[PDB]
Amino acid sequence: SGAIYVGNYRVVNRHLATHNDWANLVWEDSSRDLLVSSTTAQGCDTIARCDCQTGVYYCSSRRKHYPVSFSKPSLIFVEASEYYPARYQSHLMLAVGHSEPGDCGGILRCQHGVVGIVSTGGNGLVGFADVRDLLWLDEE
Ligand SMILES: Cc1cccc(N(C)C(=O)N2CC[C@H](C(N)=O)C2)c1
Ligand SMILES: [Zn+2]
Repeated sequence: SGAIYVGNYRVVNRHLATHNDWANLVWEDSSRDLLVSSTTAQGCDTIARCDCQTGVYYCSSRRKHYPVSFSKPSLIFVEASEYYPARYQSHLMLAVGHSEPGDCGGILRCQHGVVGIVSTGGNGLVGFADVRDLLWLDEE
């Protein structure tokens, strides 16, 4: 579990969105595993606006933050899970790092701010859903 809180937005994995998230929906995209809902209180996270390929992510199944090198956002094949059939997920970045199913939500960050959130993984891989292209998170 985990979310990004920027301005009056809450960014979560679409497959973990709550009823309150769907009832206060701003935007969702199944192909990216992302959903954004509105919040009453203002958040403290800042979104990175960069092309960094190194950063640090939070792994809840180890209670640790790990430095990682990650790929550029791309269209990657993902294997079936309890939440999605085997399919191509867009704007996904891969890194080598421990990950387990309930780690989705953990933040990946660089020197500029939040880069994305854990969305996939397994066998020593960890996949991140990128948010750096969502410029509208910075306003209104
Ligand atoms: C972090 C982790 C570790 C091992 C496996 C995973 N996967 C395979 C997983 O639970 N899902 C559920 C939906 C997600 C997706 N974005 O398609 C894939 C994640
Ligand atoms: Zn950066």
